Amino acid sequence: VFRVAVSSMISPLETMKGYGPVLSYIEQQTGRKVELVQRRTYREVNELIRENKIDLAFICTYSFVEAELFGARPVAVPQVEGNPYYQAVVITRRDSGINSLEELRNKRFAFTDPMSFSGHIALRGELVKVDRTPETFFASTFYTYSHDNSLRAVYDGIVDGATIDSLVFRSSNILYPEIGAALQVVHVSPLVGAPPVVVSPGLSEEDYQLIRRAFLNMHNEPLGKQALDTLFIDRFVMVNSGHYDYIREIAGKI
Repeated sequence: VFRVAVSSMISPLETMKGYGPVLSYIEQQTGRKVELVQRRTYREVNELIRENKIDLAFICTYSFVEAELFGARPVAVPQVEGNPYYQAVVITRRDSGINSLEELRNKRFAFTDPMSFSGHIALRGELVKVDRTPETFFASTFYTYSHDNSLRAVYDGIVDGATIDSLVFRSSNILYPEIGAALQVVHVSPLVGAPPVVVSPGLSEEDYQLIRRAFLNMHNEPLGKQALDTLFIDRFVMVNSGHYDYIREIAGKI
């Protein structure tokens, strides 16, 4: 059995963003039965990787910085419009009268996961530049553990702003026209490498090299093209560890 970990509450069978076809592609290319190992938090997934309880993991960019150091081996990174990179976007309602990050001082703010770059760490990085923390900048903060729920909370006026994954913002806009319609990007982070796919430290070298070829050729296989449409990406390309140097810089400054 081939164990694939995701940090996501999205079902592989979801009508809208179901990634089941990604799992079918991995079955076809590895000739293994795939077992999905789904967890709410990034920390749970990194612990599974650290303990070799899984074979393959879709992890986040901050999680990767930590996971690389305990031997997680990089497979590939998604590419959208020729770009294997993304950024944090700070989102408000167009009708909020909140048109910049400075206008979110003393407002309610949503994070996703404490270990998310686009959902937490990027924004903590921006606030270092004005010598603040989220605790002394915003009126309140919250962890949604969901880029989609952070989006919905800004939409409903539950929070005044949120920081989310630019790729989720893009995909959300394709699936839910209201998002592009009612929400605005008021601030962005620096660019970093997109969220990578890794194997466990323990996975055999033979299996690792098989998976690497499967991901880097996904755009060449009909079931692979189906999988890429469910993930809203063009293809996978090789990981460049240097593309996460900014995340490493933020981490040191806390």
